[PDB]
Amino acid sequence: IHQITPFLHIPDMQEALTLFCDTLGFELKYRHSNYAYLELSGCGLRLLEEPARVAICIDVSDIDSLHTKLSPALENLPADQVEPLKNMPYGQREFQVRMPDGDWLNFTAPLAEGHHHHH
Amino acid sequence: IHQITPFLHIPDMQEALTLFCDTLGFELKYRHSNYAYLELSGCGLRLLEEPARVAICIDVSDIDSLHTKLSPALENLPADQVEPLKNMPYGQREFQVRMPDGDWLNFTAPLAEGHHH
Repeated sequence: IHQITPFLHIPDMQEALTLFCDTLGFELKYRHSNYAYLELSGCGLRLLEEPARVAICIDVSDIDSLHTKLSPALENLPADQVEPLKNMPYGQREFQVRMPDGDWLNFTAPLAEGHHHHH
Repeated sequence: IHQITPFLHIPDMQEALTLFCDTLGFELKYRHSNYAYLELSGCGLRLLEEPARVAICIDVSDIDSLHTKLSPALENLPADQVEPLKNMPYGQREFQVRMPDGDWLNFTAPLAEGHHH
């Protein structure tokens, strides 16, 4: 378990970057399409431009061992409040759980051997 | 800058603790009234029961030096989108900034020297 990042959904990426980067000092680390990943002294923050959604993303190593550890408990959640492990197009393996406020939580790890790794 | 914690506002504390602690593995570290602070492998997550607000809390040390460094840029933000440094009755010194999604962000730190911790 590396870090817990809020995943914000904002209307204008440039305005968001103006606040978080230029005003608050966040460093823009990675960007693809309408997605952005920032860090303030190492702590991550995810942004998605949007002119239920994922509000939290938990970065981890070996998401399979974590998923197995949590499996028995995840089996007790309403079927529509949990998603199975899935290799995503953007280079991350992840699974989802719905939170009490209605938004979703993501567990995510970069793909290991045998896959294209995005920088 | 120690961590960036999401600050969730949930319908029922017990139901939320069951999910995060019992199902996902988080540890409850402090609770008071409708507020709770948990950690997963040392990573923070804050909760508030509510049967626009702060959705992000950034835990820091020496928040006074940080405020000074951000001050010039904070001065260019709409007046109603920024709050000055202020000591809170709940043991933290914080300042706030409104985010592009309408919710707020907190920079917070426990009172330094001279205070009961």
